[PDB]
Amino acid sequence: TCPFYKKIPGTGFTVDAFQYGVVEGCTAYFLTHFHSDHYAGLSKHFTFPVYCSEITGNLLKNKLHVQEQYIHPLPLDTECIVNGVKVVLLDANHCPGAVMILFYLPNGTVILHTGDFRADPSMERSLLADQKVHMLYLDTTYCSPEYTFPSQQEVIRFAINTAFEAVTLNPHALVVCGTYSIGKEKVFLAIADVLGSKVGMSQEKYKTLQCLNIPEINSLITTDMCSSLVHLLPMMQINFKGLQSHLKKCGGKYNQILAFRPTGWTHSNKFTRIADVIPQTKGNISIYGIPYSEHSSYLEMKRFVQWLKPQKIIPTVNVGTWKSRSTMEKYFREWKLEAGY
Ligand code: NI
Repeated sequence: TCPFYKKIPGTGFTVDAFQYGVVEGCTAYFLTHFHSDHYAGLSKHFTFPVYCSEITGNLLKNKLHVQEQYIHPLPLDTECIVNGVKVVLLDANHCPGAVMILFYLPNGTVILHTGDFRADPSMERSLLADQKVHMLYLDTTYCSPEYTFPSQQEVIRFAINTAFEAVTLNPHALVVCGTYSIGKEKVFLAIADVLGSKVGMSQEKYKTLQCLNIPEINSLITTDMCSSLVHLLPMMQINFKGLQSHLKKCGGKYNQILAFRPTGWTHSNKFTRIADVIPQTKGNISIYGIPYSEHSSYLEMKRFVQWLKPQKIIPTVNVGTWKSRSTMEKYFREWKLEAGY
């Protein structure tokens, strides 16, 4: 049964609610982005209207085979009427095709659902500037002050410089990058660009990347592993065993692996600067864990919410424990008292 924080009152709408069968009263199912916790339940057998971005639509059609007749893509930054209700989709600064949704309810209330997002000051100059929001359904993944991490630009800077240095010292080194979902594509694209290489990958990951509307993509990626000195592998293989096994397959072309594991936040953030990060090393294999986040830091979240000044907040992450829900409510009340709304 569909939980309350996935229902939009005063409408026939749900958000990211595909794992509960037919939801009573739902005339339109919104999908914020193509991550499995959110799409859980869709397939070629689905027969209700799905509303989403163009990119998310490409992935539904090609990767899950949803029929064309049930896919409704909407452009961003554009006022659209759906089942007689005005909606707008906004870029969420999460993974490719991810959106936030603004709903303009027939009674006058305005609701923002963030989906998954990484708050940014540029959002303060979207169509959000122009009117008041009564309810915010908020991505609270990192809603606690311990959750600190650097900008995406600093993380990419560290990775480019690390890879370029290593391969210039040893032209026979291979770079490997872990992946398990869409998002974070800048990590492997930036490293391959500086090395003058295409990125090599499986047929299945190549198919996924072809759905993303990335400019000039055919110039950037390939299924021919032999021509490439940046390879992608499933995240589960990014360990000493998996990487040894991969180096064997390359036919004595390479004699060293340097690998990157993009994670979310980890506790080594509480002591160490991005500059000071060191790898795990066994022999000719080194593994770097780098904190490339596609969710708001606590400081970014707080800045956005204090700017938006919503009348009510409904968290969508960490909602399963009393302690979690209580903690998040305390922070919302500080932020409100500090800013005066
Ligand atoms: Ni996500």
